[PDB]
Amino acid sequence: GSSGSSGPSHSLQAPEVRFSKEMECLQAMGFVNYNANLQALIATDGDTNAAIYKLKSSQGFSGPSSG
Repeated sequence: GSSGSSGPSHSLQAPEVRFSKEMECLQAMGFVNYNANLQALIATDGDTNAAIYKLKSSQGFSGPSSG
């Protein structure tokens, strides 16, 4: 809808909004799974590393990449 633009957080704000900067970083990596990342984030209270560690762990159609 509106690219960027976001004021301060008064109280009780969206999750993805809070961990947005992350959701974006995740995507870059390839973690498009939003509904997942989002939850994962909330599960890590805003933590990419963990978020990743968790996501990665999860083995249910995401993106098989090894080497």
